[PDB]
Amino acid sequence: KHNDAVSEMGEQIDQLNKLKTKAEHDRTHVQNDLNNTRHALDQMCREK
Amino acid sequence: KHNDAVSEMGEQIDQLNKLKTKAEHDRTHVQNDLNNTRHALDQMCREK
Repeated sequence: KHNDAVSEMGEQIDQLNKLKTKAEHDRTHVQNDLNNTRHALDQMCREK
Repeated sequence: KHNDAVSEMGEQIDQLNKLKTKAEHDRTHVQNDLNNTRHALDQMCREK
């Protein structure tokens, strides 16, 4: 019953680790374009 | 010794979960700067 409890919590925490990194990627994905579009902004304002 | 293992990974269940609630809370907060910035480029792009 220990080795069940390690595993059923273990089958919980491993897919939860997928839910973090999936949410972690969507954080860095939206920040990267903000890192791009701000760099797109000040380059365009340099031209004006 | 079986029971404290539950508490330590349950703390890992918690701290990974509050990290997700932290990270998803950026995903709107970072997005507020995006609609701030993407509005600003479209103002300047017509102005150029």
